[PDB]
Amino acid sequence: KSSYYAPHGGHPADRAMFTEAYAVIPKGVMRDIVTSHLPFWDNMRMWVIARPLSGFAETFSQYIVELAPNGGSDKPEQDPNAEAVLFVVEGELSLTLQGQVHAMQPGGYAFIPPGADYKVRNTTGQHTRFHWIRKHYQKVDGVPLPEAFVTNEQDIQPLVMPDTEGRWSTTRFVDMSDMRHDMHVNIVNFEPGGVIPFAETHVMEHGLYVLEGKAVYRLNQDWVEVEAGDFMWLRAFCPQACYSGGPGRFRYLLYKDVNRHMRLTLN
Amino acid sequence: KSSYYAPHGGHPADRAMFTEAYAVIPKGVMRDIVTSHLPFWDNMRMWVIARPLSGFAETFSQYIVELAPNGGSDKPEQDPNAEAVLFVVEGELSLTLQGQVHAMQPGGYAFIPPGADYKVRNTTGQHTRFHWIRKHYQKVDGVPLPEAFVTNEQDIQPLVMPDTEGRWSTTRFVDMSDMRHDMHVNIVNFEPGGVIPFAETHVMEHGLYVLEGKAVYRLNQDWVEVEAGDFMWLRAFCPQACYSGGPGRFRYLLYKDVNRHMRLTLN
Amino acid sequence: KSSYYAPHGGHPADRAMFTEAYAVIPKGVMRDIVTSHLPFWDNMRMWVIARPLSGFAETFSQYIVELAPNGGSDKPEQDPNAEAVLFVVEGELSLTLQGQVHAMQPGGYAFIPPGADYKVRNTTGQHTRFHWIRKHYQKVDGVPLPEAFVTNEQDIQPLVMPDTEGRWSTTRFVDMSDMRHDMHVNIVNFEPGGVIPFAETHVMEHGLYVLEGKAVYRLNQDWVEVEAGDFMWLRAFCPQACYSGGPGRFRYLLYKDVNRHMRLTLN
Amino acid sequence: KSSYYAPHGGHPALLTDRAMFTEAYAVIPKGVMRDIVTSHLPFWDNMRMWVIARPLSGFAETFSQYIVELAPNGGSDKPEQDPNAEAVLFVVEGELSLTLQGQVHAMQPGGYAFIPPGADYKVRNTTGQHTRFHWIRKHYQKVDGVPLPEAFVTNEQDIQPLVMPDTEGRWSTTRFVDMSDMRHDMHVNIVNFEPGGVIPFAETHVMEHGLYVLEGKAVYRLNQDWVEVEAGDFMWLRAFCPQACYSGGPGRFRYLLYKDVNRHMRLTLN
Amino acid sequence: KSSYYAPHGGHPALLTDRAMFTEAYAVIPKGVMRDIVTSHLPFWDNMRMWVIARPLSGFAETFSQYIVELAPNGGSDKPEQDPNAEAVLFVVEGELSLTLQGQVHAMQPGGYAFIPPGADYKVRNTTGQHTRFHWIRKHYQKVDGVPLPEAFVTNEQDIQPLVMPDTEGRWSTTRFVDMSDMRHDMHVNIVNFEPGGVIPFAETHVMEHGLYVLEGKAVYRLNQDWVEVEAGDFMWLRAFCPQACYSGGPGRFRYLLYKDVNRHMRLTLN
Amino acid sequence: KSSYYAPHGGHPALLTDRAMFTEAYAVIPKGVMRDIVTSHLPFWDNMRMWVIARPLSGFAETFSQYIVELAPNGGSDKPEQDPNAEAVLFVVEGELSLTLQGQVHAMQPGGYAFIPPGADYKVRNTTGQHTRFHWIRKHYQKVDGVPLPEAFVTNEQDIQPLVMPDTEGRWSTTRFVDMSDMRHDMHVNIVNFEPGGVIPFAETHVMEHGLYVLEGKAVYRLNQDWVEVEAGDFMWLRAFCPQACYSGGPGRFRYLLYKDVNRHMRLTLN
Amino acid sequence: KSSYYAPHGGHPALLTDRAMFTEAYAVIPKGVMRDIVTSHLPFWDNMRMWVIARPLSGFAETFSQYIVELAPNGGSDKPEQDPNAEAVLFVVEGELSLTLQGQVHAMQPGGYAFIPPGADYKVRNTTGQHTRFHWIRKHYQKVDGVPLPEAFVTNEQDIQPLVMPDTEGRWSTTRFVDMSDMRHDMHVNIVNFEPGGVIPFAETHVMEHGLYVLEGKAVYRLNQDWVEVEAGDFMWLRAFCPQACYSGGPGRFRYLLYKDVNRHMRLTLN
Repeated sequence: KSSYYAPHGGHPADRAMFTEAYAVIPKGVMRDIVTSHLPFWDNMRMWVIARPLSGFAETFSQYIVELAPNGGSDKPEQDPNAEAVLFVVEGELSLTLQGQVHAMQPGGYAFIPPGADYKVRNTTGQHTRFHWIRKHYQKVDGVPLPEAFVTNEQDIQPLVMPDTEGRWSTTRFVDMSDMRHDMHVNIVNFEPGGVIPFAETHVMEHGLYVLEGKAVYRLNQDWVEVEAGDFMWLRAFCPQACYSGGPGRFRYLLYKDVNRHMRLTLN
Repeated sequence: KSSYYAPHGGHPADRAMFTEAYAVIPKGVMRDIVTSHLPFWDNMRMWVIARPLSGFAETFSQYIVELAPNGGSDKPEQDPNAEAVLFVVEGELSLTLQGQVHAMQPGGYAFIPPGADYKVRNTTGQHTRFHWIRKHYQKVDGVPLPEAFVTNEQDIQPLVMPDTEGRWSTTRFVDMSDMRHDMHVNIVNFEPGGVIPFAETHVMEHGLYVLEGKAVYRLNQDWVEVEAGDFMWLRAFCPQACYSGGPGRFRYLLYKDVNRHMRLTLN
Repeated sequence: KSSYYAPHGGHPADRAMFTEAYAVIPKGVMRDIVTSHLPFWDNMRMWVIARPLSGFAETFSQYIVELAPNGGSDKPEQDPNAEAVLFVVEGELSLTLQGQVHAMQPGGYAFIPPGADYKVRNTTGQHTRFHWIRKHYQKVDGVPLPEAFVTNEQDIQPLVMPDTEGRWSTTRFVDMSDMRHDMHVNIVNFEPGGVIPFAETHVMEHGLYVLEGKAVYRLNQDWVEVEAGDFMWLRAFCPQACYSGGPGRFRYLLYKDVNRHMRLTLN
Repeated sequence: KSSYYAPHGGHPALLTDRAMFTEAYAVIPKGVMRDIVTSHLPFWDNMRMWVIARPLSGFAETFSQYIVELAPNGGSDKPEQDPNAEAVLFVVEGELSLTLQGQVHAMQPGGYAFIPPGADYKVRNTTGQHTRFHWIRKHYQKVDGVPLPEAFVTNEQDIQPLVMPDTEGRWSTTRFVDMSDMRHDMHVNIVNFEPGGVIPFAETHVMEHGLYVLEGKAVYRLNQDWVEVEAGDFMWLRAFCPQACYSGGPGRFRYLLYKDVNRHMRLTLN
Repeated sequence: KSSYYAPHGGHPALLTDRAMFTEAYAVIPKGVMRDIVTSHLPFWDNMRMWVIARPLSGFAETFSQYIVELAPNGGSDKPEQDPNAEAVLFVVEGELSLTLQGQVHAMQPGGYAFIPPGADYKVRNTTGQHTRFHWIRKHYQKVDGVPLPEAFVTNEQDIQPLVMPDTEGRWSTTRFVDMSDMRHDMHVNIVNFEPGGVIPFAETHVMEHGLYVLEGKAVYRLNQDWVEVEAGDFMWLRAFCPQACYSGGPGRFRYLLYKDVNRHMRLTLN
Repeated sequence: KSSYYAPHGGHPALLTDRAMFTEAYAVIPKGVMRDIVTSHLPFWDNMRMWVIARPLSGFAETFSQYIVELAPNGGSDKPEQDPNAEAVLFVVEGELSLTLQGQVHAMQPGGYAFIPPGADYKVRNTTGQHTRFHWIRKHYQKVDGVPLPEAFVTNEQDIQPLVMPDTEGRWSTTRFVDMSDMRHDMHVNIVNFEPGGVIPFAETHVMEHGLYVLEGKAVYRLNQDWVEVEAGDFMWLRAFCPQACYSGGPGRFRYLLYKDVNRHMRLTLN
Repeated sequence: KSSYYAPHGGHPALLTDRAMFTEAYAVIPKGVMRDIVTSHLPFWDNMRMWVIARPLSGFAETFSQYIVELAPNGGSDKPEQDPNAEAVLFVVEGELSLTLQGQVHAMQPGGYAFIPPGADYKVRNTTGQHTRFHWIRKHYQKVDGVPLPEAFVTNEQDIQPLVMPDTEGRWSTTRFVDMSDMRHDMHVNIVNFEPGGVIPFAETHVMEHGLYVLEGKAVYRLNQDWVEVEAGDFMWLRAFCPQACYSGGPGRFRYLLYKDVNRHMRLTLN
């Protein structure tokens, strides 16, 4: 059973980087007095992680939602063109997607298509913490909307990357040829093996959220230590290298937009 | 009775910082030959403080309005979706909000909902100076528009922050659970006590305007001196720390957007 | 009779600066193989000076138009909401504004309101060179559109700035209280006197184009030499200082937006 | 009574470090003083010390500072080998026994001792507890007509600090030698900052000199750069380096300071 | 008559500072000259001085400059202790009494005096008002066949400045020694800039040397960096450091300059 | 058996370079060791060496390191010309024949030899294959009462490394001299890092010292800067420079290290 | 025939400057060589020279280079005053008359002369036209058993350049001394780059050394930094500083280079 880091808050007693090619935001930012709130939610506090760097960072939104016992919402998503992914990192979540109910345990993944009616609720007596990644779905003629689904990463055999003595792999939730999806939320895995000189999986901007382990990542000529809870944002073409030395597995959640044309100025 | 700094101009006889994570604009910028003007205003000169840094800084607008005796306007706001907050820092202001008149003294706060009809006027024989913070209100189904109100900070007991030996507190004007509001204009207070390692109250971009005192603020790995009149703008996740050593109280006006989803590119 | 620098091109045989607060583009950029072209123009080559720095620099457009003898256009402006200013720096220009014809000599200034029908032509046997500054006019209820007019700077007595031993002045073309105008295209003049510690005339972004003389300008903590032909762009709050030491007068064309509210994100 | 920080070593086990090295200054955190980085000297029994010299390249070989830890029965009968070396002993923890000029002194924490060049002396730890002191060295500069400085022992807690004529008496200095005594070519004082306000000009020497925070915390400004410093941290200044202080701590903020004075500036020989 | 800036000390009480330290130069503002940062020398009565040496690390120990303030009756009968030290005295305020080579000179502000190595002399303030002068020191380099330079006293106001062959005569230099006099191994002149225009090449020495602004203000360019400087500021140049000047002030802008010349370059010994 | 990297020269033929020079450290890649950049010494037959001294300006003239390549029959009968020079020979490839103190030693790769100041010795390559060794030099500092260190020869593979009390025994050090032996004023050890985890504090000396990676690869942290290093790379540390290591390689990561110790800090003479 | 650039001075009258000063190198443009920045030496008639020494702080006092301009009848009968100074004369314009070792040589541009330490000689300009040459100085290091180097005169145009074994023979070097001649402790050669292609590794010395472009232009890479250089420009390298060259000019690109070799590395004395 894999373990995932989850923000708790507390009263604890800097590595925040902001460059022209990338940004690094340590977990130490996840404080109580900095949480946000959304309308129509009961017993809920979340941390927002969006617009890490100025510029083209309005494609995705990411929240780390915390639900107190008996918390949740019956009207979670207000935006109709918002597609999303649910990833539980701690506790149990009750998702009612399309009238279908699902008991999500840590490692639970769920893809909610735009417009779909759903609702979440924590019916346990313990706290439940999960990730919420949204994006305005990009429709395209001939390509039908993507279909919802609920699975668990622990049930998906990671696809081993052809290199680095097979120490590096990825866990996907959708077929690479599925043009119905316009975004991928995968988990990149690194064994405590050696050095991966080229760890880039996407050429355009995307975010990386460490879920477990420790490692010295190389963000464009710059080496920086990161651990479970830290977040990274890459502008584009931003070089990527990984030196996993931790005794355990080093993995991070990753989201990016794909299978679509590049946005052009409507001049 | 608390005192607030207010720009006067004069002919006085650099600390302006612009980084990738934050910006600092000293009060020495508030000069006569740099003031602005708005249509339909009588005897009025204001200083604009917006777009401190390039990028995502078009959410808020801030003006420090100066009204000469018998000055003001009967058609102050032209934008119908503009919500605002009025904060008098010197002199007396006569606000006619929703047909209701109010005599605002220094420390006067007022929330004007979008579309509301109001009008300001300085009926005294002295100059009146106040802050004007606007923003396009974000409507949301089921959540009714926020209701206007006029109060005075000196009449609001500051909420003491759970830390730093209770040397740090905040003065709010709206309930934290009030989903009707999409922006908060509060006053962060710092006692001449010790060092506050984590002074961040918002994770996304927001502005800070010092109203009183002096202090060495820590803007992301960078320590910079600030005093009443100086303004600070933080990109996002921009680390925050405060070392109030002044013999008196150190406080700054603060505005940020909240209780809403993060803006997503309409692709 | 005042003289103005004008780009010629030729085959001549670096000081280009780009910072987070300002930009400096030397005249040496005005080369033949880099000129641009607009539809419906006869015998014309122009140099574009826009978007000097990334971000909020799409408010204004500036072209330095060169007309060969018997050149010009009967359909110069295609954009209907584009207001403009014409400033001849060399040669004679024939402007037909609103059916009215004008013979513009060097120093000729002209304000063309949005939608107005006009047309330019060089009816001389010599080359004519002028500046073209455009902007989408911002209409506002109760405030009628601005009225056209043609004058010459050499006929406008500069307004002396209250400071620096009256060594610094400005030449305006519109009344400061004229809410009909949403942009000012003035000429800032500096006598070979002393040092002007505060030379900022606008708080928000604006452009400076040197027309004559030489001087060591201070762009936010940074001193840089500039001369007739050089262009400067300031982000906002960008500190400004001037040390005119040239034996003659140092002056630069200046454009900025004013008398209107600050643009707010339509969220 | 006054407190003084003293290294203990050890090897305690994500964060970077406040260590700095610029062209005007160098900041060295207390976390450097580890066990495996200690040094030793001939003829010393049960002794371990932390060296702090040459903080930055260039003209930084005038002074030498050590933080010596003597275990019970530790010390030496031939402490100094250099006949031109002058010194200042400052105990921060424990009790040191100094035999200087045929006079035995029982030094308690706070104890200050000045040893003139070539002076015979010896140190010993006669207690059952460890002792820790600072040892500042420099080659004494002899000037004709001026006699060598005479030794002496005392405790800073017995010296009334000379209050600076400003900042509402929130800044003072404790000296151990008369500013007019031309026999001394170096001063080792303690700068005291009350939890008061700001100190825009805290520079006390124009040339290079070291600062060792004995107690407290504060936001110090070293040439355009504000840095938090606490007891145990060492700051090295190059020359003309601006110094501003912002001592806001609840208690007193103070540091040991050493500099060379009352002499001509050394000029290259040709 | 000509004016000259002179420190007075004091301790005047938000702004940073123009102090700079780069790899090519160092700028030191007049605001450094405070009271608590003054120095002293043996055998000097009623004297306080501001030291200005080793502006930057490395090869910067050739010269030594002091700004001495003598109170009434102040001075010394054994001013120099170094037999190889040569000097140049330049009074900026008050009247100094110099006894050089069995000749007493009444020096008024502007007074320039050259003291050869090992030369006996003495200085005294016989007036009721304080006096302030600059004292530049250097070890003289003896060369076989060349006799030691002879002393002399004069006033710069009596010396016609040699105008530079350019910039429309808006730049000149006042010298106190014949450029061909190989007996001198150092020059201490005053560079004069008229309120004229620009000076793209203001470098007068290729190797390191100091500049002390005596009067005026200007925008000086030190290696790709423009910096405003005024009377009292000191600039130190490393070597080959580009120098451009932009003196636009209403009055005259000028600075005292010292450099070593007419000798071979010092080579490491092996 | 243990492996050791050894330069071979050559001139192999788009990429920049890992060479660094900061104010706290200097990294020198193995790619510097080219053929046309080799050096020579008098009285040496069939010898070529790569010099590695003065990595950075300032206080960096204490040690000298050479990487000597002797062709068959190469060597010398008058290897050292400096009577005060002490040395340490460390063969990395081939077999060296050392005659030290009237004792001939057949040194195999891994062979360590300490030669005391003024000691007579000679080196020769009696095999048909080339040999390569490191030669570290330093002027020995004599201290009265302490006798000169005695020579000795051995092989590091025969020395059990002293494991650091932490990091689960993933970090150790091999020493060739007793830490208490005050006769030695310098140590040349080998730091060993197991492919284990992180090492937040890898500093073993507080003052300046050199590091030469003999085997392995790792991500080393030199003052706020992480840099990949491999066998053949050399790192020079200034002082107090923070050191963190991240040896994740499949094999062992280790480097030769030399530093000066057990002596007083050198103070300018006046 | 070959051409060589030679300063002429003058004072020609918006652009910055290619002058650089980093922690690894220093670039000095030809535009520095102005008239008012020239130097002088005792016992020299009708002589003016441009000094180029101490380009950067630190270990940069080994060599001294001058560019001497002798007017007709100019020169000296006591040119060198330092008995340990060795030299290399390289005429770039005009004709110089050198009397070395009781042998008069008529040196034409391209003329190379090596003067051993303490050697008597003299230079004179017997023509009606000015003459210009380079004078490189260094204290010679004597080593027991090795005799002093013998003088000699020749012209580089008569020396066949040793082509580097690569880059298709587009890179070569002209030497004036046998690489095995241990009597010389310094080499002054000329590096020749054909208008060919790139040179990823142009470093010819590992330690510090100077480069003076005699002819051509090129884009040289000094430690991660590409800089355009032309005849008259001087580049100073610190050590291990990477060197890459991109000579694309229509003609030949070449520079005079001087470095110290065949000797042990200087170690601090203790």
